[PDB]
Amino acid sequence: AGKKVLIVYAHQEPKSFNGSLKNVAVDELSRQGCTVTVSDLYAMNFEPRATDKDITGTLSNPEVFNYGVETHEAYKQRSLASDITDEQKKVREADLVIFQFPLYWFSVPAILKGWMDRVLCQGFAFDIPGFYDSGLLQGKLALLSVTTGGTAEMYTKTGVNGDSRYFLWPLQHGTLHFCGFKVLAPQISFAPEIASEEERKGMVAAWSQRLQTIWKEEPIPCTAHWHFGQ
Amino acid sequence: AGKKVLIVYAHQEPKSFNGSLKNVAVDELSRQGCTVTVSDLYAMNFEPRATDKDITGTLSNPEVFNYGVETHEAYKQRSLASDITDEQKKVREADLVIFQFPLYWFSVPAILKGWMDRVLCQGFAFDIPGFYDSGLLQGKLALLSVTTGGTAEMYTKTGVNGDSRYFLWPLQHGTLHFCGFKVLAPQISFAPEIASEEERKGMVAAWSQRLQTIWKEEPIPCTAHWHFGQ
Ligand SMILES: Cc1cc2nc3c(=O)[nH]c(=O)nc-3n(C[C@H](O)[C@H](O)[C@H](O)COP(=O)(O)OP(=O)(O)OC[C@H]3O[C@@H](n4cnc5c(N)ncnc54)[C@H](O)[C@@H]3O)c2cc1C
Ligand SMILES: Cc1cc2nc3c(=O)[nH]c(=O)nc-3n(C[C@H](O)[C@H](O)[C@H](O)COP(=O)(O)OP(=O)(O)OC[C@H]3O[C@@H](n4cnc5c(N)ncnc54)[C@H](O)[C@@H]3O)c2cc1C
Ligand SMILES: CN(C)c1nc2c(Br)c(Br)c(Br)c(Br)c2[nH]1
Ligand SMILES: CN(C)c1nc2c(Br)c(Br)c(Br)c(Br)c2[nH]1
Ligand SMILES: [Zn+2]
Ligand SMILES: [Zn+2]
Repeated sequence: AGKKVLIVYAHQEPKSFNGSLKNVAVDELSRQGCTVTVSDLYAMNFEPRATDKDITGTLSNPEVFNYGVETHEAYKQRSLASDITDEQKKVREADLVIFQFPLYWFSVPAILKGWMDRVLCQGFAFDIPGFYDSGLLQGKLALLSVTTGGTAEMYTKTGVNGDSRYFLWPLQHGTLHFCGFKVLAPQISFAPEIASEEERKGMVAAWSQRLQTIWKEEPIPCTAHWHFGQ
Repeated sequence: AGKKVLIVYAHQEPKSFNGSLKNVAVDELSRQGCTVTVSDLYAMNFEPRATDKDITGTLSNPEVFNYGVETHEAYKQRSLASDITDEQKKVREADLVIFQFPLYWFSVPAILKGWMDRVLCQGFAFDIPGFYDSGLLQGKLALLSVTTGGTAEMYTKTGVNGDSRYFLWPLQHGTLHFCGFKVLAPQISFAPEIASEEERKGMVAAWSQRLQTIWKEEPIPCTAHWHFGQ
């Protein structure tokens, strides 16, 4: 009772399959009585580039620009750009962060990569200490809901693309785990464009139905063994 | 027949360790008599977002925007935004493409992700069919020159980050190999921020040194086994 969800959504088209997955997430979580917020990156024209614009006022060292340093200091000094801080407030308040995106080059689209780069700064998402199991967003759940062009068969250990778990590593382990998230099993909706309409509805319904019991879920063991082992 | 090299460079600060590695590449490849071009993405204010601004002509379906479909058709029609085709010309003429970047979240900075997303469109970099070993950039070489915050020890199988090769998969296999590139072994310069002055210049000289014999190298076998063992 009282769970808060942030959906970070990265697709250009409301009528897309990604749009539909985001919308049933909103519908079903709202129905449950959850607090729901959506960051529609393309609609926000979210800035992906890590630049000195991300620090307002006076730079900690305006002769040699070091993004990591400058943003760490700016966070501690409440001097980050407001597009970034707006996102951090949403994340701070959320118990669950769902990312909804089409797979671009075995990864997130650049606009969402930019969100990760700029929003998850040191002092906010991680520090020394406080990473992996002890990262600063510990307590929070994160979940990747990804759509692919490639079929499930292509994403097997012997398929052309390798196991889908292989490309999850930088996202689930290198990013989410690192910051302290417990990582819920990814939702992977394989090749909607190729699948039939029965199959497509089946995937949307799978997602809607999964959302019904999302708060009862055990998070994966976010390990090398999980991603690459047998 | 002499060689042409494109360096796609992604760092905000000319005096950075990445800047030094980039300039050493230019110096040494130039010294050899190679033709050298550098895409300095931050200096170019390179657009990372995949949006409908990337097509200028009549859309194939203006009611439901599909980025992949519209960019493929626009490539064939020659109605892609000019910043995209400017990059394509550089890649088309290159024998070797070197990517110089700091590791951001086990991956490329978003501005460089955007270059991959927007530049390597269907029809130019791959076709269906016409991918992986049949990719359209076959005959070309690619090399990732990466700098990390993490130490080499952290990037081992039993280290907290897992092996360094693990995070290369989406880039080397999912992107470069997919487009037909043969992939030269990565240059990873670990933890320059932690390093001593000597170790720093030693990492820069090691890269310069490698480049002296780059045209003698064979590519890696860009397979699951190379990346993950088993
Ligand atoms: C730059 C780029 C890089 C890419 N790299 C990769 C890669 O590395 N690997 C890979 O596998 N793929 C890759 N892709 C392909 C991409 O992942 C897929 O095209 C994308 O995931 C498809 O999702 P979508 O939301 O755009 O589908 P859509 O085309 O928008 O939807 C598919 C169909 O489902 C229909 N639909 C929508 N809503 C519903 C609903 N509620 N119920 C039933 N049907 C519905 C739509 O109308 C549509 O006809 C890449 C694509 C691009 C553009
Ligand atoms: C958003 C973000 C996400 C990140 N995610 C990760 C991650 O997932 N994993 C990870 O391991 N790291 C990560 N990092 C860390 C990042 O990879 C490192 O900070 C970066 O790789 C260091 O490279 P640099 O060029 O900025 O180093 P610099 O700070 O520019 O270089 C270090 C030192 O080298 C000196 N130097 C420059 N040129 C020379 C020279 N020619 N000779 C000697 N010394 C020289 C510089 O003056 C400086 O003092 C992340 C950083 C950011 C900002
Ligand atoms: C639009 N569409 C059907 C589409 N675009 C794709 C791109 Br770009 C890549 Br890269 C891959 Br891999 C696949 Br599969 C794609 N499918
Ligand atoms: C600036 N600096 C030294 C720095 N910034 C880092 C970031 Br951001 C991440 Br995420 C990681 Br992981 C490491 Br290691 C980093 N080291
Ligand atoms: Zn993990
Ligand atoms: Zn490969």
